[PDB]
Amino acid sequence: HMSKAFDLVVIGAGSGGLEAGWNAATLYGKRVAVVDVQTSHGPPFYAALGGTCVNVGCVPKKLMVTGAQYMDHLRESAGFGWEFDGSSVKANWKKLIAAKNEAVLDINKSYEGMFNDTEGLDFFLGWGSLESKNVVVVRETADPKSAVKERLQADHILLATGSWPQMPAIPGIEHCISSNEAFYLPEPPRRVLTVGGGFISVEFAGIFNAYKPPGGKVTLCYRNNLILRGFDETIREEVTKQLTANGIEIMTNENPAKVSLNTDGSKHVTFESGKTLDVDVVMMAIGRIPRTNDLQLGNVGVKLTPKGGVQVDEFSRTNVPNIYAIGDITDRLMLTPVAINEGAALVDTVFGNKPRKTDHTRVASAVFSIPPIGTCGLIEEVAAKEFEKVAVYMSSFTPLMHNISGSKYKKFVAKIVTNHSDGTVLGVHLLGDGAPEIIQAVGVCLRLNAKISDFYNTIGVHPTSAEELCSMRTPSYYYVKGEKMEKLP
Amino acid sequence: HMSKAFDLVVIGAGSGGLEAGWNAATLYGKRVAVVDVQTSHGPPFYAALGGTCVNVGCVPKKLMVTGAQYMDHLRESAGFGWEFDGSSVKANWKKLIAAKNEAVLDINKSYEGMFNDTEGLDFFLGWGSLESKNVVVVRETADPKSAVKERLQADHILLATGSWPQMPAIPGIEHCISSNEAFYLPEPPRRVLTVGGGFISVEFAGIFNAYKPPGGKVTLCYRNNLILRGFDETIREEVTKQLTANGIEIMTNENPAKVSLNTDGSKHVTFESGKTLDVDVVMMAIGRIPRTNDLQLGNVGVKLTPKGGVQVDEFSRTNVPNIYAIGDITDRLMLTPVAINEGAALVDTVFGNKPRKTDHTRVASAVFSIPPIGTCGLIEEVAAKEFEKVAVYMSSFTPLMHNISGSKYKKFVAKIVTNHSDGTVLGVHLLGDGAPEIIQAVGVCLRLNAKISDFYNTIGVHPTSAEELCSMRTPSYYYVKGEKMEKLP
Ligand SMILES: Cc1cc2nc3c(=O)[nH]c(=O)nc-3n(C[C@H](O)[C@H](O)[C@H](O)COP(=O)(O)OP(=O)(O)OC[C@H]3O[C@@H](n4cnc5c(N)ncnc54)[C@H](O)[C@@H]3O)c2cc1C
Ligand SMILES: Cc1cc2nc3c(=O)[nH]c(=O)nc-3n(C[C@H](O)[C@H](O)[C@H](O)COP(=O)(O)OP(=O)(O)OC[C@H]3O[C@@H](n4cnc5c(N)ncnc54)[C@H](O)[C@@H]3O)c2cc1C
Ligand SMILES: O=C([N][C][C]C1=[C][C]=C(F)[C]=[C]1)C1=[C][C]=C([C]N(C(=O)N2[C][C]N([C][C][C]C3=[C][C]=[C][C]=[C]3)([C]C3=[C]C(Cl)=C(Cl)[C]=[C]3)[C][C]2)C2=[C][C]=C(F)[C]=[C]2)O1
Ligand SMILES: O=C([N][C][C]C1=[C][C]=C(F)[C]=[C]1)C1=[C][C]=C([C]N(C(=O)N2[C][C]N([C][C][C]C3=[C][C]=[C][C]=[C]3)([C]C3=[C]C(Cl)=C(Cl)[C]=[C]3)[C][C]2)C2=[C][C]=C(F)[C]=[C]2)O1
Repeated sequence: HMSKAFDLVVIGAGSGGLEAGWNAATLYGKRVAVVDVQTSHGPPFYAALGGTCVNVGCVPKKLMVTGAQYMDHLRESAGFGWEFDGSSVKANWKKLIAAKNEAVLDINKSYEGMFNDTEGLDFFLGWGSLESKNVVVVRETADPKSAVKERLQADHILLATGSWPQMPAIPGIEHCISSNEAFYLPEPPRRVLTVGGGFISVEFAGIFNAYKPPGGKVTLCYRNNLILRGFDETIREEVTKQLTANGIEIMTNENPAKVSLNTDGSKHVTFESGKTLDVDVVMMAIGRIPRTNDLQLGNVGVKLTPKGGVQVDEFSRTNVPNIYAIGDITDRLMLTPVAINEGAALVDTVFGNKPRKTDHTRVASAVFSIPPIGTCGLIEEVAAKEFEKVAVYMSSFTPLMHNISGSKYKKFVAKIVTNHSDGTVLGVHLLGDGAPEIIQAVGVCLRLNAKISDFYNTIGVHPTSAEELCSMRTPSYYYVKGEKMEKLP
Repeated sequence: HMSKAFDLVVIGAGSGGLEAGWNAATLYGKRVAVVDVQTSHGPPFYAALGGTCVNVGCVPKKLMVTGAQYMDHLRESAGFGWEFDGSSVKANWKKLIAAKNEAVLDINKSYEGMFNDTEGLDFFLGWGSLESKNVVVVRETADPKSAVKERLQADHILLATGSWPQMPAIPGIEHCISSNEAFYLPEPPRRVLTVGGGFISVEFAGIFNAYKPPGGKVTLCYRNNLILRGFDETIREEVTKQLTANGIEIMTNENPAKVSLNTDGSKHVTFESGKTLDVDVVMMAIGRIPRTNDLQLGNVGVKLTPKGGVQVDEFSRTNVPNIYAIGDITDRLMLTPVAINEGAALVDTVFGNKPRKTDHTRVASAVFSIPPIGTCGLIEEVAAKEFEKVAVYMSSFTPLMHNISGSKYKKFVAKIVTNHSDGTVLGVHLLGDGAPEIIQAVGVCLRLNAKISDFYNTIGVHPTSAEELCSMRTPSYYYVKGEKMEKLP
């Protein structure tokens, strides 16, 4: 019936909080408490022990995109001489969802095990909030009036509560779902609208498109001209064509104004334009917002940015000296490995006596579109605002295997962006099979300040898509003080 | 006086020959003649315009491995909810061969077009040999007494005739085939013996295993204890295990003593051990030897190594001034990209004022086994004879998608070999889906003298197999003065 005392209390057992907690306890012998709202994935709170990534993010979406790729594989097999009864082919969504659920539960169960087993690393179930500088309260619900399960005394407090889907305030929003519900749909939708131009909308569009019943149709809508803002424009344009080529309708310059129920219970969507669409599911994927609401940060005066994130310095420190924030709650790069790196850096700094800041530049990342994106570093239009002379090396071709497969639309894109003044690689952008696998080691290259000549003097592995990166010596074009041109004056 | 005058005569229109020829003409404005024995692929001379890679190597074999992969994709799809009539599934070899033939013939025609469209680059059909220091004779056939077609006066001669399958001197060797004939088999063989432990025997075993008719069996035999000599030991053991899991019988410590014809037109193999096996096809893949016999190298005194390669210095010069050799004929690294690099280097040296030598260390390479190998730099047993303290970082697991697919045997292997005294990455060895793509940029990393800490300080792309390379911090074991031990002494 007594409070417990820790060196470190972590609110959120996800990618950042688990890295921080494990490292503090096992590398530096600190007493660590980690709080989360649920021990295993799914409703009601979706995220759980292991975080968004394990439960309703990276791990399950990747298993589901892997399942969806078999639609391409089954059709593309025919060109290589594979024969079977095409009329017999069915996509069983319930088996996919059941296989994903057992894989996720197995990870939930192993994290549970690590906590029951490790010296000075304890798990507390419930909703963590800040009572004071040195006390974390664990309550039965997000409501600050719900019953107190524990009070955790903390010399240091880490906020790592991640993010949550954003729902626009439109009439009939209650007829719409987020990515969270999409993971548990009992049946694959015949007709689905995915709202948003980001990786989550694109990734789900691919998944629904493979698993849709026979009469089915996937529509993606986006309020602006071109999906996947922040990615290379050539790649943005090519992914649009390859989604369309695979039967996904892309509605750009369109946004839902309202949703109502038809008498048959299907969703009637009215866009701002006055266009209408009937679907069985409306999935909002317009963005994710920092999960700061439930932490009662007012109790200790932890400052939020204008945009809603916990404000931090380069060492993840809030304005309250012993309170830190890492991961999606800081509203910057929303990636698992960035959250993990921030967690490991924080603990080495606070407990390890070896200060270290996370480098947020030159981070490798992927989109598991079909086919996928792999990217690291600057897109050319950003490079062009910070460097007087920028060169772009571009190779774009239908791979030979896709001339046999019949997916001629599957153009491989490889782009390298440089500072032409010294040849430093600023950015590498890939579209096509293996692009996420190719881009990891490119991340090491950029952290070692690689120049285009470091790439072109490296001997290719043949035959691969990757060898295109080691075969480009003459720019396709330049930017000179922000202006695009084929040649230097 | 028809005879014609050239700066460079290249014998062999292959990987190395065409790089050299193209660069000499388009970069250095030289007069270039290139000789090959055939304009397009296949019987009777197999190699042709484009070289071994284009016609009977890398390109057709990758397309045929892509075909073989579909056997795994169709089975694995079931775990992700794909349902279809398994009984109706058949692999059509003839359709694969015809699709490969059209892809390759398109490349042959494109190279024809390249000669026609390029100034100072001329193609001659026929058999090239050395008449004197500065004359290349082109005859109708490999016979030195056949009709002369051209006599090419040349300031510089490039030997680039590549390699040829080694056939052992055993009774009934004439009832055996090589990789050359494998590319044109009218029917997929029902029982086949691939002879050799190297990458060609392993790749073909996979190809024949996918396309074998019902009741068929692929056997691979190797004269020593463990296949794929020169690859990482862990990967050699695991690929052996994974080939066995996919139904390929691996016969180690076995070597054909003789082959005889059976009355049904099948082959009767007797091993040195006294064991016997009946097969439809015996594919010998025990090695490749330099293609030097038809060149009449005795006419000018070009020196050969004891092994049969054309002896060259670091700049690809023979003992005879103004005569060079690149690619497989030099019997060093038999990889297309290495031949291409040597060709470029040679032309830069001879006709630029840019003396360049090919670095034959830290060349990335692949085996298109199912699943595949990607490797760059030293295996631990070679590292441990050149360095006092070697650390080995090792990661080995079934990827989660293969727990769902049911191919539980598909262990991904990642190994980093370091100079432990200073953390320098010496070698990276990968077995798993994507390994050939993951390894290309690793090639670039080893030219920026990456340390293990440069890998583990790089932020991961999640979820990928590749991120394993950025997640290994602690050696699994070491070699100290050549001797393996789990701990530093
Ligand atoms: C659909 C989807 C796909 C994604 N795909 C990828 C991808 O492929 N690659 C990638 O790198 N990233 C991906 N992401 C992003 C990645 O999931 C996040 O960047 C990462 O999980 C954030 O880690 P974190 O530690 O900040 O928070 P999280 O991992 O979100 O963990 C926060 C935890 O805190 C808990 N929590 C919240 N409030 C409280 C409270 N008051 N008390 C206690 N516990 C609380 C939550 O239950 C959760 O478990 C994806 C995200 C989504 C939604
Ligand atoms: C089955 C197989 C698979 C392979 N897979 C790969 C792989 O995946 N990756 C890789 O990097 N390497 C691979 N290789 C090796 C690769 O093909 C060679 O290393 C490369 O082609 C060698 O280039 P080269 O310029 O030395 O000769 P080649 O490309 O062989 O060119 C030699 C040319 O000379 C011609 N010729 C020969 N004698 C004469 C003469 N007297 N006069 C005129 N012309 C002549 C031939 O017709 C031929 O076109 C593979 C090899 C084989 C056999
Ligand atoms: O498919 C693919 N990819 C993937 C991989 C592979 C391959 C093959 C196979 F079978 C499978 C798979 C492809 C297709 C194509 C290609 C290439 N390319 C490209 O752009 N590239 C370029 C080239 N390279 C470099 C240079 C060299 C030279 C130049 C001139 C003359 C002669 C020579 C080469 C190469 C080649 C090849 Cl094939 C590869 Cl793969 C790589 C590399 C670069 C490239 C191209 C494009 C387009 C066209 F139309 C053509 C072509 O790709
Ligand atoms: O499947 C796969 N692969 C491929 C990719 C993928 C994923 C997912 C999906 F869905 C699909 C696909 C896998 C499985 C598993 C793995 C890994 N691992 C390994 O062994 N590793 C280790 C871990 N990691 C690293 C480290 C970190 C940590 C530690 C401790 C605590 C905490 C943390 C993990 C990670 C990392 C990173 Cl970088 C990120 Cl970003 C995330 C995560 C890894 C390695 C493991 C194994 C086994 C088990 F059971 C589990 C796991 O894999």
